[PDB]
Amino acid sequence: AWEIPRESLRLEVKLGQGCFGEVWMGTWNGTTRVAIKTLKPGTMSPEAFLQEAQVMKKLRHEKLVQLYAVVSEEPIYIVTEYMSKGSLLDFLKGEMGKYLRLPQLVDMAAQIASGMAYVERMNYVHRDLRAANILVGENLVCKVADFGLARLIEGAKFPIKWTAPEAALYGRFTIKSDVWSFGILLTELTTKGRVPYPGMVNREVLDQVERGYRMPCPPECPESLHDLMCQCWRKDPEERPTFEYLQAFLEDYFTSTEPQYQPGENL
Ligand SMILES: Nc1ncnc2c1ncn2[C@@H]1O[C@H](COP(=O)(O)[C@H](F)P(=O)(O)OP(=O)(O)O)[C@@H](O)[C@H]1O
Ligand SMILES: [Mg+2]
Repeated sequence: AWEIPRESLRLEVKLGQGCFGEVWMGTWNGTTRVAIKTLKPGTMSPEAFLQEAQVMKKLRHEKLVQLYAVVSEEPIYIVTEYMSKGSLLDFLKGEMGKYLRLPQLVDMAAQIASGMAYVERMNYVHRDLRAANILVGENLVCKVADFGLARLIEGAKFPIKWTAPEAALYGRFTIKSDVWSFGILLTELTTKGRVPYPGMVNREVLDQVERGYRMPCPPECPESLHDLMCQCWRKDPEERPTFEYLQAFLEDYFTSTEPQYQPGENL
């Protein structure tokens, strides 16, 4: 139904590759430039590879990478919208990361919060919210991507440095655990793509997170923004803010929260 013929595609350029299979740029019906999330020959079972595409079928928002089409047999493809600027993580680390200041970074955060607020309304969980799974387009447009672990509320593993403790420990994945991940994402944005918890290996991470350790306010980051991070990192998942709140907060940030912001050397 979302199905198309392999005829219609043509995989041109190989952009990355991620161990569950491959990702190419390409065209579709000749007319349209697309991205094609493929699979090298039988990696992970074809139908658990199917269900990222079904998650993407039910979801549609301007701040989510739009599904275009699917090819449900072999070799499988997942045809999606193409984002010219690649992953947010590489963008922050790369050449353009120098020039990004807090107003640009907060606006990127606002967009991501907007996309997740939609996920919130639709009663889904992403379970893998991080800068590496955000895609940038033209005009600094940011969209949430990679719904391989996304599921309706009622495989592989999970990066502990981005995962809420209750989810990493007891498998309790909610929209509130995604809120935790968003808070971690905010540190990625404000540190130009640096790995969270510097010098801390994976379960030094959780054991400290369980003693109540939280990442400190990044250099040149306003404390009001670090306060927002800390709210996203509250031990009780239910004390955590909504993405609806986060979106409005970030959209209005430089008028309501930091009206006297002045540019620094990095932020
Ligand atoms: N819609 C799009 N427009 C433009 N570029 C896109 C794009 N989608 C992906 N890329 C690009 O494909 C690369 C390799 O896949 P990745 O490193 O992302 C990982 F594998 P991915 O998480 O996709 O694989 P998997 O974990 O198996 O789902 C990434 O660097 C990403 O920028
Ligand atoms: Mg990815």
